[PDB]
Amino acid sequence: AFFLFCSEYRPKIKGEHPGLSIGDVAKKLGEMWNNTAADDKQPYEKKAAKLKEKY
DNA sequence: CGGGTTTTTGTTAAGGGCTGTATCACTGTGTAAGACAGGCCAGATC
Repeated sequence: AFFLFCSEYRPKIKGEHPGLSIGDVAKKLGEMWNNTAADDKQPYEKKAAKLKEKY
């Protein structure tokens, strides 16, 4: 569920910060998705499951 | 025959670095195509 949350927060991260490296940005997004509650990634996980079922 | 427990792969998030082909202006160069100068007539004329 954290993968779709990271994918959805990547544009927010690029808007809040200019971005220096994709690796550090991805690490920070993963750390944030792990520190936040699991309910925050529920619609993201639902959209990921929908995209997996459609493809 | 069938779940439990355990042992291995995929997934997309991304701007990068790295490596493998595909292409692009360049000409040159081999090749059938189809035209053309004769060759060989059979018919018209004095």
